[PDB]
Amino acid sequence: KRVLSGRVAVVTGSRKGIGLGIAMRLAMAGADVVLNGRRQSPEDSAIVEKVAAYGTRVRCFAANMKDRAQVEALIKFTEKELGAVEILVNNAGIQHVSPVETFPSDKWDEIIALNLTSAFHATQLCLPSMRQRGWGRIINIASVQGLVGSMNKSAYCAAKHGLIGFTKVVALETATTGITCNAICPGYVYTPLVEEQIKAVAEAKYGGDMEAATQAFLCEKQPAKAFVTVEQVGDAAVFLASPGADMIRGTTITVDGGWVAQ
Amino acid sequence: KRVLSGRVAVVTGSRKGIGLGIAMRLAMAGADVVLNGRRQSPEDSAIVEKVAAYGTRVRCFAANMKDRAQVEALIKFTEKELGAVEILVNNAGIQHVSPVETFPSDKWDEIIALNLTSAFHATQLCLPSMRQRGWGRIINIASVQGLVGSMNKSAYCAAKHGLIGFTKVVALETATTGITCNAICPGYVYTPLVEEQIKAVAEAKYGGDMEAATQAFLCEKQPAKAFVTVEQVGDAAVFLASPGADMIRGTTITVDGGWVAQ
Amino acid sequence: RVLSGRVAVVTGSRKGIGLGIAMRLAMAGADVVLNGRRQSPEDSAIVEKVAAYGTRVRCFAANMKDRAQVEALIKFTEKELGAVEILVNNAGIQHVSPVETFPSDKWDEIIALNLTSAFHATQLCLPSMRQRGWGRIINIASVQGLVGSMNKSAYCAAKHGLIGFTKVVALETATTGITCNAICPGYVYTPLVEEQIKAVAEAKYGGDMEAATQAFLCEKQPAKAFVTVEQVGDAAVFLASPGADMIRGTTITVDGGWVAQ
Amino acid sequence: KRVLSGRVAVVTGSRKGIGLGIAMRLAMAGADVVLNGRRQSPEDSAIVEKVAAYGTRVRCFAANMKDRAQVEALIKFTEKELGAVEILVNNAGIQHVSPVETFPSDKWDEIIALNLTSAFHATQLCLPSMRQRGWGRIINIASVQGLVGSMNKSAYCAAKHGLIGFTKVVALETATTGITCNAICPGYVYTPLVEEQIKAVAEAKYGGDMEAATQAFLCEKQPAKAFVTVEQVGDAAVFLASPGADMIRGTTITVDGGWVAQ
Ligand SMILES: NC(=O)C1=CN([C@@H]2O[C@H](COP(=O)(O)OP(=O)(O)OC[C@H]3O[C@@H](n4cnc5c(N)ncnc54)[C@H](OP(=O)(O)O)[C@@H]3O)[C@@H](O)[C@H]2O)C=CC1
Ligand SMILES: NC(=O)C1=CN([C@@H]2O[C@H](COP(=O)(O)OP(=O)(O)OC[C@H]3O[C@@H](n4cnc5c(N)ncnc54)[C@H](OP(=O)(O)O)[C@@H]3O)[C@@H](O)[C@H]2O)C=CC1
Ligand SMILES: NC(=O)C1=CN([C@@H]2O[C@H](COP(=O)(O)OP(=O)(O)OC[C@H]3O[C@@H](n4cnc5c(N)ncnc54)[C@H](OP(=O)(O)O)[C@@H]3O)[C@@H](O)[C@H]2O)C=CC1
Ligand SMILES: NC(=O)C1=CN([C@@H]2O[C@H](COP(=O)(O)OP(=O)(O)OC[C@H]3O[C@@H](n4cnc5c(N)ncnc54)[C@H](OP(=O)(O)O)[C@@H]3O)[C@@H](O)[C@H]2O)C=CC1
Repeated sequence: KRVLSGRVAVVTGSRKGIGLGIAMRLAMAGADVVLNGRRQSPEDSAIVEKVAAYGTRVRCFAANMKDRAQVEALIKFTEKELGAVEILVNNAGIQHVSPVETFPSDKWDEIIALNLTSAFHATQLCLPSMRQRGWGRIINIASVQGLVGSMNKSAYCAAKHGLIGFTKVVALETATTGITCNAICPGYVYTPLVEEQIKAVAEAKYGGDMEAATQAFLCEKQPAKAFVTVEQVGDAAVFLASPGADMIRGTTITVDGGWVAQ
Repeated sequence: KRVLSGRVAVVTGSRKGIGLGIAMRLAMAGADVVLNGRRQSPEDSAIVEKVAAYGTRVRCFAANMKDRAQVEALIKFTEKELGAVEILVNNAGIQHVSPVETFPSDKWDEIIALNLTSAFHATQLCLPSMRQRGWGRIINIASVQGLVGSMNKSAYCAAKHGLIGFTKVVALETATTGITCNAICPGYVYTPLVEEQIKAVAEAKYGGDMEAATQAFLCEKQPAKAFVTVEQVGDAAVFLASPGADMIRGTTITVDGGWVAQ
Repeated sequence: RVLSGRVAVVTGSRKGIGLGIAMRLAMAGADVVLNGRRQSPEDSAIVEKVAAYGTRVRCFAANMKDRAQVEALIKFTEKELGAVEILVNNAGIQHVSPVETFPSDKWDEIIALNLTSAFHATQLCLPSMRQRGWGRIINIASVQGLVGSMNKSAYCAAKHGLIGFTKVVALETATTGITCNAICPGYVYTPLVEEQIKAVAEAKYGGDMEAATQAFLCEKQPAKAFVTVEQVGDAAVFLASPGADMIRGTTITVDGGWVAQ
Repeated sequence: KRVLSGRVAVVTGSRKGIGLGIAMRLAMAGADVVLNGRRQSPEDSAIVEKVAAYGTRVRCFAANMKDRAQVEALIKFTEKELGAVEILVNNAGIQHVSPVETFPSDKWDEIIALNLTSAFHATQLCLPSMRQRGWGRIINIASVQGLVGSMNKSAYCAAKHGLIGFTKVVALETATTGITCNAICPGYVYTPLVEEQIKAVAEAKYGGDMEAATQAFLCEKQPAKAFVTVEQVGDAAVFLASPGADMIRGTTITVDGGWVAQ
């Protein structure tokens, strides 16, 4: 047996990036895991089998988290295939870089919908079963951008700040139960979400030099002058899901190479 | 004669409650002021005359801040009547008290729309002029609930946390200019928004005794065991609009009787 | 003039931020006692400059690291002007060093002045404020009390501690007419900062103070401009005013955006 | 075999309370551990046996952490007996409850000396070896009282806030190395430090009723209405010491039953 053996986890947006790192670490720690993205992909079999390599039950369910009916379908699918959702990781999220004056109205709305409101919908749908069973984990993937601001990220900083506020309330409403709710706040992790920003910097300011752009990007914000890894974010999710975190409630686990310390 | 003399200010949701207090204190400090609520009222002329007793130019314009077109209409009306909007106070806000599990989906969306997204829309519309003119104040009325959580207020805490995150980004994007953006975080103020909550507490737990319910309501959260006043919130807005706050950027002015200190 | 008649003491206030605060308090109508370690031939001129605003101004020499001298400053104020109603704990020092080589004596001195002396002064002033039903304790912290910076371990510790102390004092007085709050400035161009820029200029920029000043400022302060002593003074006046009767245990951060990012 | 196998840890003030829970959890995770208190005790051998139950090397060294020369002796003793100090846990701490007006000067000084300055001394003495070896963990046991204030605990809140500020600086000065520095912020844990406080309020206010005193003590501050355990604080220290925390730098891990979330 392992520390999360028998626990059923759902990780939204988890076929790539940080979500896949979290799903891998939870499965390595013994949890059954449901993967998720917007639409079925040819890679689903290979990604399921990668996560299943550690001897737990793994599934994959395509669902757009901005649609509350599809969030519900994801949860019901998990209940049918594996059992009650015990660990919910709200991870799916998007970014759009723009000054406030020209920030597209629909991009603002989309970031709020996915990065904040979808976590509320999923949490609302999962809490009754967790309360009935006397146990739960809700793990929200926020950001350093939920604790401080950065230029040209108004919608994202707003949504991530909001997600941290939501985390606090859910934790307080469950504080006398076996359900906890907490947020992980990563600094920069080298995923496509960050790669696309570095590419824009490279083209705009460094003649296409990705190495120069990466160092500048990273060093503007992250004192460690290194990226956080998806595995490290997964390790924080395992820690929050473990029994040693039974009394960690409504807080942020910041994994950011020193960004918020300065 | 007075520190804000000749400044043109728009205060959203300002015919009653905190917004009216803010409009009054800004006018007292010399600002011309545009009042605002969702729909025209028979009291509009009386409320305008009350604010106009401070000897500045006062107007009133009905505009539902959840409708971006009406936000634009409010700004355009102010520009036509008084001149460019120099001080923008994003104050209009709503509350709904409910546990997360039963929180109505459309009330969540409404709180996010007004308490967060409306402030983004108004700020977006006002910033280009402020940059051209070399001066501006964006003052966001957040809450202690933007810095900590409280039970049964998930949507509101999320929106107010988000508003504070938005404040930081706007301030950073304008940091080298004469435009500042900051948030005021009141604790409990005795307005209808709070009176309705106390009424519910009185009915549920105190047999209708509003005095007992008020003391319990206050002393749960607010160490001063007294309410903040609308005038005190207005005085914080006057401070933020004044030359002494030229280098106050991206921060919170918390007026809460000690709530966040503990 | 919103502070008419109030007696204020500003520690370390013959230059820098403290002088800016004393000036603004006097402009707002307060009587003011200036302070520094040792008597200065410039004392008379500095008092006259603050007295230009028509209030009662005194100067008393007292090393704030010596509790007995802190007491002498409070007693002097009580006999000369009356009860201390506004206490501004401003005197402070800096020492820049990596942790490994931080001198033990400098660590102790920074804690003693930047944190413990504020406790001593507050303890001595609170009984009178409680008796009279009114008081303002204003602690000059820093952005370094909310975030860390390299080579400033003792100072960040002391300033963090001063903010913690502020919260407790405010909570213990929350149902009274006494408030306690902290002001957190970012960089202000005083000798405390100029000495650091000089060291940077010599180390990295061949002595060029204009280049060094920009590099120093822009490392931390998004406004790319200094906060001014007048602005810090304006924050003190705001906290001392009736609009701030319910501002308790908080930080007023005047920092050009430093803590926002 | 285990995650901290081969690492040499020193935990100050570790023969009872949270320090012992941390020492136990570090040894369970494979670390060799040096225990410490002010003076030799007849109980020392039994405490060593408790920690040595997990099959690692254990030592005990009496040293008053307020005396820099004894701090140095503890480090040199560890270097002689087990090897280079790789994990430093600054845990020893004291409390004194008093209003500010009557807070004894000597007590204030003692709390600052132990709860803040001792950690600086120990960190200063351990950092050179850690830098030479390219690895280290400095784990500072702060408190919720380092993030918010509580009545009658002025010295302690000041020292704990200061410890968190110190943590940030050390982390920033080491951010590009394999050395991290972080703080753990427990809420209430039922150690002798808290039990003595509850006994005192029980006699002074609750007629000797320890159940009533405990209910009031906890429920004033801690939404979970339950104590954090020494084992949970130990688990957080193990997490910070593990490779998954290589990029956790200058932050707080708050284990508090929701105290700071509200
Ligand atoms: N990378 C970083 O530096 C940091 C990232 N974060 C946060 O971590 C989380 C993951 O980010 P990262 O892995 O970097 O981003 P990626 O863009 O690399 O991966 C995004 C993931 O979200 C999924 N997704 C996007 N939209 C939806 C949707 N509407 N419904 C369901 N799934 C969706 C994608 O699935 P598919 O494309 O298959 O539909 C994909 O799995 C985000 O919340 C981000 O804010 C936080 C801090 C730093
Ligand atoms: N009261 C408190 O204790 C605290 C309040 N706050 C904040 O202060 C702000 C004001 O709160 P308070 O005065 O207490 O609330 P009130 O309910 O007392 O007044 C609400 C105001 O908002 C206006 N309003 C509501 N919806 C809209 C809309 N869609 N478009 C335009 N105006 C609108 C109302 O105008 P009309 O009805 O005329 O259309 C009214 O003027 C809010 O942002 C709230 O979150 C923050 C902290 C504490
Ligand atoms: N400058 C900045 O960028 C910032 C400064 N601060 C804080 O503002 C406060 C003032 O700093 P600043 O004005 O910049 O520093 P300065 O060095 O310019 O002035 C320091 C003042 O403290 C007085 N002083 C020093 N030691 C003692 C003592 N032992 N007893 C009494 N008075 C003493 C000096 O008086 P004399 O020499 O006449 O005895 C002098 O008036 C400090 O607490 C500092 O930490 C906070 C944030 C930013
Ligand atoms: N209990 C709680 O609720 C919380 C505690 N904390 C912190 O956790 C840490 C431990 O607290 P707790 O375990 O509760 O306190 P305890 O009083 O139960 O244990 C205190 C420990 O510190 C040691 N100690 C005291 N003074 C010295 C000294 N001068 N030199 C060396 N060792 C010393 C004692 O050793 P001996 O007596 O054997 O010399 C004892 O082992 C402290 O830093 C405290 O602030 C933080 C948050 C909450």
